[PDB]
Amino acid sequence: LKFPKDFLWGAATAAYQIEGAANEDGRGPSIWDTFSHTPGKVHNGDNGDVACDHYHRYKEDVELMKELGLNAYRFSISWPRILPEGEGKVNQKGLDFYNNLIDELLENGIEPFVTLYHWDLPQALQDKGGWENRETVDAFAEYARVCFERFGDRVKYWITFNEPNVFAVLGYLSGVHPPGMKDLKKAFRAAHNLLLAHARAVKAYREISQNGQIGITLNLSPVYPASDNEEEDKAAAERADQFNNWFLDPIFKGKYEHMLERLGEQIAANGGELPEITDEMEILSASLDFIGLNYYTSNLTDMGWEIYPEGLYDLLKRIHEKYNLPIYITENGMAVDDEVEDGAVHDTNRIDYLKEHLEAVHKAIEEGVNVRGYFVWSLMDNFEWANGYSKRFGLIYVDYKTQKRTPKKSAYWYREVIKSNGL
Ligand code: HEM
Ligand SMILES: [Mg+2]
Repeated sequence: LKFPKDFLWGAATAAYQIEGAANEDGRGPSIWDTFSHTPGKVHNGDNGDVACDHYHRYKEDVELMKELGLNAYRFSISWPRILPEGEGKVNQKGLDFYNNLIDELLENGIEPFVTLYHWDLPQALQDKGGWENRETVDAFAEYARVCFERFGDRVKYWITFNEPNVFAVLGYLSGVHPPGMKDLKKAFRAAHNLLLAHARAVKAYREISQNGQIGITLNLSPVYPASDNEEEDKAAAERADQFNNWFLDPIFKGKYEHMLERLGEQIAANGGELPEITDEMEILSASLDFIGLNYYTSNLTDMGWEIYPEGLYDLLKRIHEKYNLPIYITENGMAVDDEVEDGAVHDTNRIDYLKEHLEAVHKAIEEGVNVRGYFVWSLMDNFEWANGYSKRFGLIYVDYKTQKRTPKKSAYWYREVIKSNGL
């Protein structure tokens, strides 16, 4: 099973999950700094102040990427590390770090695959409403333009938002993620501003006219756990179904030109309050060079062992057949209760997970689906949001007391997969 000629072999991370240095070098706080320092919001009281200390250890981490032989590396830029208040003064040391990361990746032949927004909205913007406030759209447009001007000369692949469908549900409907709302009308309002923000970032990208591609990331198969009181999960599940069904409308499913109008009219229905739209609709008519898919499991509770690589194949066909755009598997991986035993981590079940999902990807590719890349989640164990560090997704084990990286068995297997360009 060989893969296309210039296929992207990579792994993915996100800024707040690995970087650390949360309160150093001019970085402003994100809502996840606020959230993880509030009692009872994150497992075991974990936070990402230190995380993997990737901010300080990136050269060692890139060296391990080179040992794995990664074509590309997907990461996110920390918005409050570039703009501590989300807008205005640019943090110089924050630019230096990402400029250094990008040069170090290119020096070793790893292509940056850069997410603008991976959920670390600057708290200052959240103080005045976050995505409920149209000014956050203004700030995301400026912040997107800033990364395009400082880094766009070396980054070829950009992602505006990572899973805006998941963030909307978790942060505005079930309230398990910041800003912790359980309100459907607020979620539609935030989704609307998120839509404008994406289009204005896409607009800003084409005005700078760099020869690269910009897209979005979606998790069309989201799975949410069962809390510990069923009444709220019922109310959160019912709010989520109303929100998801709205975006899965049979006649206007992927047509985001009409989605913005219907959304603003639906906002106008219950609340009104809708400001002018410059040209976003004609941007959202064709807003993507590629679509990134984040696949972990399928919706059809689990016992623990069930993997659904057949569902990733099914998703790949139907997305390809309906939207006819290049597809990147921007995230795929499995959490395992990993331990280090005599310098090794035998995560063979993770090897079986990735192996089965890759032959599903190869099946889609053989039937014409234009899959251009694959990224394991994650490159290393990291801060798994509200689960804290209790969930290890990495190809590389991180011992958080010593910050030592130990490549798991899955890392050596993946190196052989990349070297063969297939299975
Ligand atoms: C503000 C940003 C966005 C939000 C909040 C959002 C929201 C959603 C939601 C809730 C779903 C359904 C999730 C599920 O399947 O359970 C969805 C599906 C989808 N979204 Fe969006 N979306 C956004 C941007 C976009 C854009 C800009 C595009 C493409 C130009 C896009 C393409 C799709 C596609 C292809 C699907 C799958 C629809 C299908 O089943 O045919 N999304 N989105
Ligand atoms: Mg073994």
